[PDB]
Amino acid sequence: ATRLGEKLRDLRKQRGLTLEKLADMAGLSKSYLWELENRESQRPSAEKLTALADALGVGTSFFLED
Repeated sequence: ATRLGEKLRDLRKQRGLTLEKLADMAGLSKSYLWELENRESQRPSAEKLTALADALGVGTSFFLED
């Protein structure tokens, strides 16, 4: 797995959101969000990082720091 993906999946599951729901919320495909959770990936774009962080109640810095 990966650090950004660990963080993203952990917070999503703690917020009670399915993969499909969080992807829909952030305007992402389900496969793209799965890739962020489970594969080495380019950092999400600033708008998508903002959407993901806001959906999960954390700062974008959560994903940008180690």
